[PDB]
Amino acid sequence: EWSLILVNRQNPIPAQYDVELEQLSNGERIDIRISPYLQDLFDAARADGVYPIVASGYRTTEKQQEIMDEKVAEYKAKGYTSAQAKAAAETWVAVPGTSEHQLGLAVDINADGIHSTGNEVYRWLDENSYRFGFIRRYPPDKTEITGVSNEPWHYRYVGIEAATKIYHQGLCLEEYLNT
Ligand SMILES: [Zn+2]
Repeated sequence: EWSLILVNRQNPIPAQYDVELEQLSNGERIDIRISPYLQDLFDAARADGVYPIVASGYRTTEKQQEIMDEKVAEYKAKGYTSAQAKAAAETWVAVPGTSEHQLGLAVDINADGIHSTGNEVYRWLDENSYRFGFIRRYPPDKTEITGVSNEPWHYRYVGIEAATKIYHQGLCLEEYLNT
């Protein structure tokens, strides 16, 4: 049940949540408990000609604050007021303390580019990640529940058992944890 912890705008991360982190090959940090499942996920893809990379894993509070601030600045640079920019940014970037990147269980996956395209890696993960305990966290048809826009790059570890049941039923994490 530890891998089924929900962190949303409706469910802030507890400040008691300390994560045992290990450093990936690219310097990014993840929870040590998802490490072999993540390694298996990438070995699987590379066997099918898909070459994925971890663009973002664990993030400190200030790190999320930096990402939010730059996103806000983008909207302000395009005629949005402070309030409008922040409101528009919160739909893409999570408020510092509501991001599951602070859990260390979430990874932003991109293509390496030189072997696979962005489309190829995202579609392979869409139909294979569940077998290794990872789910496409923010579906385009579940944006009203997750409160987050379409992010085909964001994947969250929930465990093989949960991910399989989530994928087969076509639900998101919020719906799955709903009785
Ligand atoms: Zn993400």
